[PDB]
Amino acid sequence: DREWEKFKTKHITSQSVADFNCNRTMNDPAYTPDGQCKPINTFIHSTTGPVKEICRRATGRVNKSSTQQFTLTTCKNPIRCKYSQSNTTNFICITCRDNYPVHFVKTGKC
Ligand SMILES: *[C@@H]1O[C@H](CO)[C@@H](O[C@@H]2O[C@H](CO)[C@@H](O)[C@H](O)[C@H]2NC(C)=O)[C@H](O)[C@H]1NC(C)=O
Repeated sequence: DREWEKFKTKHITSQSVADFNCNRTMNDPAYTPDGQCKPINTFIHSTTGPVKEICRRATGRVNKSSTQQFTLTTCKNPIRCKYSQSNTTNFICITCRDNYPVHFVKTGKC
């Protein structure tokens, strides 16, 4: 699924919180479908399956809150494409297209 693939690329990372570097990834064409050096993005430190599970009971395009918490790195406030980095554990709010996550809405419950 195209939308799912884009979501995984843009928001899911197999990197650890410590090894993750916003300055690197926010400017890495391999993980920036909507373009590099964007103002803000949140990365989910997890295997893809648990994230897809968030949409297991969703029908149509609808926002869903995850029932489990994930480790999240948010890259923001760039200055010449160099970012401030923050990490938190929280639930996430995403838009599902049936069983596929397609858009990251916000950190925490919807
Ligand atoms: C990504 O770039 C930012 C901005 O250069 C780094 O944060 C700065 O780090 C220096 C030390 O190297 C500090 O003196 C500045 O005060 C920091 N600025 C901000 C806005 O925090 C950030 O550490 C870099 N990311 C990584 C993983 O090294």
